[PDB]
Amino acid sequence: AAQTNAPWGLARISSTSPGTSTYYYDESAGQGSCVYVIDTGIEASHPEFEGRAQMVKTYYYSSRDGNGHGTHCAGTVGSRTYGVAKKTQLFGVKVLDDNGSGQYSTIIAGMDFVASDKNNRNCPKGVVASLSLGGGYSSSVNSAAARLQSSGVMVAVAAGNNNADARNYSPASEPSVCTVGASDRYDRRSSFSNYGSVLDIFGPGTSILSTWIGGSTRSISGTSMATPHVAGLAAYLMTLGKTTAASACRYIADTANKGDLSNIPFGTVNLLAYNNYQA
Repeated sequence: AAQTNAPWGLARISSTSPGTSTYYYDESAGQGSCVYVIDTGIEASHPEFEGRAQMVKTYYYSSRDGNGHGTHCAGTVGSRTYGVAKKTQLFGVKVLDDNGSGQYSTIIAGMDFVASDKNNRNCPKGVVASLSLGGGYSSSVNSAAARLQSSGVMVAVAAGNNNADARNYSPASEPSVCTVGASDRYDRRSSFSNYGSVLDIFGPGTSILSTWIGGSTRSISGTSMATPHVAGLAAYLMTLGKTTAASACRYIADTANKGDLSNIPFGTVNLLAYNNYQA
């Protein structure tokens, strides 16, 4: 399948080269997979979600996304126009308040929730969780992410936006999850992206167009925008049967575009998420 005039990051994930504008992907499109977006919520009513999104949990007075961040991230996973996996099911877990903030104990509860809740959902092609969030190092937060991954969920987490080594941030620093850095449309490391040995992969993160609250769209930047590219890619590849939740980070790294990014510090992988789709 080909989507013309796609956001640059979608085109990038299906290309061996920067500078193109059409996204190519197998029409299965993540059907039968599920992606949890653990964030500020999801505006499931947005026409871009086509009924495939729903809120499943909140720790606040509403399940609505009063911020936009979680809606944007969910859009990059699975919206019709802005998403990688255009037929996946999206499940929102609101662990962050409408200012984008949340306590670690709430974040941990939300990860444990997903590990159980997937047993209440139909996801025959597998389960992914996208965590576009983080703070300072916490062994408890890392352990929650490790348990979620161990339970059979492909956990993708943002590296962070400190232009620093991700070892000092959680859940970025958890070894067993997929830690995602950001790149720009010219194949540069995004200026804010964290780096380090703990990174597994980069994805598009500078100037990413996606859904926003109020039925709208906007372009924003962050490792929070790179993460859902990778989460959606995982869901897509799991529907294709190419990999599994336990192995998908490794598979994505094995099949990535290698050595194409600039300003990658020595000792950080130079790997850009790539679907290897051949029409």
